[PDB]
Amino acid sequence: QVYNFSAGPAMLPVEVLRRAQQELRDWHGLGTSVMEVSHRSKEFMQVAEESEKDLRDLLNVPANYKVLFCHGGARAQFAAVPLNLLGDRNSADYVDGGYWAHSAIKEAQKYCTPNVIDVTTHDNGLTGIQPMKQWKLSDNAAYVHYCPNETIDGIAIDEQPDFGNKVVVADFSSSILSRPIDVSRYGVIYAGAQKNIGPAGLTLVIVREDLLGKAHTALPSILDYKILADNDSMFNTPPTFAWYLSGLVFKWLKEQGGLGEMEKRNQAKAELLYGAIDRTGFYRNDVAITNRSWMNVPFQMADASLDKLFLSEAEAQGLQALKGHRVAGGMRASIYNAMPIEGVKALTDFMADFERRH
Amino acid sequence: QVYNFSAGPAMLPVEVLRRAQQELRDWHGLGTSVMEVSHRSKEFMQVAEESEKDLRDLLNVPANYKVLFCHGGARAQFAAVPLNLLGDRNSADYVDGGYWAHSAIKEAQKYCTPNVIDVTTHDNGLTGIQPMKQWKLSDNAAYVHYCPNETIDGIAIDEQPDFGNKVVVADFSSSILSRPIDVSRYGVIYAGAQKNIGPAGLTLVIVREDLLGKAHTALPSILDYKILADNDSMFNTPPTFAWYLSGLVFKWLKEQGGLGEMEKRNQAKAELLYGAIDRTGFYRNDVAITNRSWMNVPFQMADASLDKLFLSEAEAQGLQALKGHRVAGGMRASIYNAMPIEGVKALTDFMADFERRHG
Ligand SMILES: *Cc1c(COP(=O)(O)O)cnc(C)c1O
Repeated sequence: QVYNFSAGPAMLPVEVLRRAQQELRDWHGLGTSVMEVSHRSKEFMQVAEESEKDLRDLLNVPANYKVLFCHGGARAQFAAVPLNLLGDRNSADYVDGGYWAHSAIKEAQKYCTPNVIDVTTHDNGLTGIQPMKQWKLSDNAAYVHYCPNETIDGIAIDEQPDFGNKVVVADFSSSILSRPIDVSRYGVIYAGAQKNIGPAGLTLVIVREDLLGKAHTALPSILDYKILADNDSMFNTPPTFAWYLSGLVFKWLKEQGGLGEMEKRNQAKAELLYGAIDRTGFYRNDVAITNRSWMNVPFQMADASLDKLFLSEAEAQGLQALKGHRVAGGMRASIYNAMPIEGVKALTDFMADFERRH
Repeated sequence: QVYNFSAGPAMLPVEVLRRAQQELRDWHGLGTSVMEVSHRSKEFMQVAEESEKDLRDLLNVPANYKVLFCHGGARAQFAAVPLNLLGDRNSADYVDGGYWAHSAIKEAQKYCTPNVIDVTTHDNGLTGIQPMKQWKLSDNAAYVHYCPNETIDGIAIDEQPDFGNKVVVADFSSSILSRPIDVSRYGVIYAGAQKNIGPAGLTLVIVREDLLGKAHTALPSILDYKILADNDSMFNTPPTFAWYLSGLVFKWLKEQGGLGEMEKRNQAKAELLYGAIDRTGFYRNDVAITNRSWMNVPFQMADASLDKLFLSEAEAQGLQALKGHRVAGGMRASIYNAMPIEGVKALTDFMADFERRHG
C-alpha cells in the first residue's frame, strides 16, 4: 500500500482519480475525453459553472468576490498581484515569514519598492510568527501581502486578519480548503491548484470586485483580473483537464462534509504526527506550537546521518516523497486533504519502529 | 466510431489516450499517477528531458535553439513576444491575414506601436494571401510576426520565410508538427499545445538563443524566455500532466514515422476533404487553392438552412464538433495529426450521402 507525501504537485483524492480514470476516454457518453472537447461546449460550460458554484459554497465566498481560474501557478500571481493592485501607489507591505513570502517579494521588486516587514520570532530555538496586532504596516501601502502557510518551513499563521480597509493579499496555495476561512477579511486570495487541491497547471484567484479596473497596461491580459472576470475565466483557452479535476475535487469535498469536516480530519492528522515527533527526542520539529502547519510537517532526526536510510526504508514500506528541503535536510511530510489519517498512521508506525531499530 | 473534428482543444491520438488511461493511477510501478509527483523527481525529469529531445529530433531543431514549455496559451505569447524581444525598439512588424494574427496585434499595442501590414488578397470571392516577396516590411522593426495557419479562416501560408537578418516570429499553434519545417529560418516559433499536439494548458516556445536577454523588466518571470531557459522550464511548477501527455504525443509521432509521414498523411486527408467540397456545388470553400489549410477546413452549404440538419445528422453518425464560425456559418472540420484518414473518409462519405438526399 502506497502513501505519497509529496508537497506539490501532490496526492489527489483516490476517489477523484478513480472517477477520472473511469471517464478518461468516454466522458458523459460523448465518446471523447473531457480533454478533447471545446471549453465552450455545453458540457464543459456545465463543469465551469458547477465548479464555481461548488467553490463558493465550500468556502462561503460572498457575492462581491470574483472567482477566477488562471494559468501560470502562484509565481505568476507574484507578478499579477502588484500589476493588478499597485494602482496609483508605489509600494505595498510584504510580510516575510518564510521562503514563499520571500519569493513574492523578490518578484514584486520588478513592479515596486516593496516594504519588507520581517515577522519571524525565535524564542527558545523555536521559530514562530509575530501576532498580526504588532505588524508594522504603512498608511501608504497599496496592499498587505502574506503567506498563511509556508510549505517548506511548516509555518502557518492561523489568525484571521482584521485590518482596516487595507487590502490584504494572501497566498493560500498550500492550505486552501483545509478548513473554513472568513473570505470577507481579504482583498485577494490566490492558490496554485497543485497542493491542497492536487492538479498542476491551474491557479485560483478570489478577488473583491471593487479592486478591479486599476490594472497596469503592461500586465499581459491573461493575468488581468478584470479581463478574466469579464470573460468567466475564458479569455483564452483554459487548462480544461485541470479545471475538470478541481471540479471533481470540490465534489469530493462536499461528499466528505465540507471544510468543517476537513478541519476536524486535518487537526486529527496533524496532532497524530506532531505527537509522534514530540513523544521522542529521536525526531525534532522546531516550529512554535501556535504556528505549526497542519499541512506541511518538516522534521529532522537527532542523528542526521540516518536520513537516507530513513527515506529508503520508508519508501520500501510504500511511504513516498518524504525528503526534506536541502537547508534543513531531514524530512517533510505533506499531509494534505487527500491524505487519509491511515496514511499518517502508517508513517508514524514506521517512525516508531525505525526508532526501535536504530 | 466517434470522430471529433474540434479545433481546439482537439483530439489526442487514440493510442496516447489508451496508454495514459492504463497508467493513470499506477505510473511506472510507483503506485501513483504522473499527476501526483514532483516535477523535480527523477521520474518526471526523465519525461521532461525525453520530450525535449524527441521534439528536437522530430522538427530537427538546431543546437542553438532553446525548447521551452510554458504556461499561458498562445494569448500569453502575444504579450511574451513583445516583452521578450522589443529591446529599445518602438515597433515590430505584424503581418495580418486573419483573426489570430489580428489578436496578436491588439495585445502588442500594450507594449509598442505595431506596424500592421494587411496581407490578404480577395479575387473571385476567393480569399488569399500576398506572397512573402511583396510583404511591405520595416527596417526599424524589432521583428516580424505572422500566423502561418489561421484556425478560423482556413488560410495557410506554406511559404518558408527568407528575410534577411530580420527576426521572424510565428504562431504555429494550429499546424506545428503537421509537416517538416526549416526551424533555422525563424527567431521564435510558438504554439499552444491544444491543437496539433492536443493537450490543453501548455505552450511550446522555440527561441534562437541569441535573442535572449533583452527581456523587459515588467515581464512576469514565468514568461521570460531566458529565465525559462536557465531553469529548463521549471522556474515554477509546470503543467506536469500536460507535459507528460505531449511527451506521449512525441513518442507516437516517432512510431508513426516522424513529420515526413505526417505530411503525406495530412496531404492525403486534405486532398480527400477538399475533393469532397469541390466536386459538387452543394458545399463551398472560399479560400484560394494555394492558401488552403490542411488542418482547419471551413466550408459552407449553398442552402444555409440545412446547416442544423447537417450538423445534427453528422453527430448521430459519430461526427462531432463540426460547427463553423458565425460570421461564416456553415461547418468547420479540423483534421489535426491525431485524426486518421478513416475519420475524414467517414466525414466525406457522410457529406456525399447528405448531398444525395438534399441536393
Ligand atoms: C509551491 C508554492 C508556490 C509556487 O507555486 P507554483 O504554482 O510552482 O508557482 C507559492 N506559494 C506557496 C505557499 C507554495 O507552496
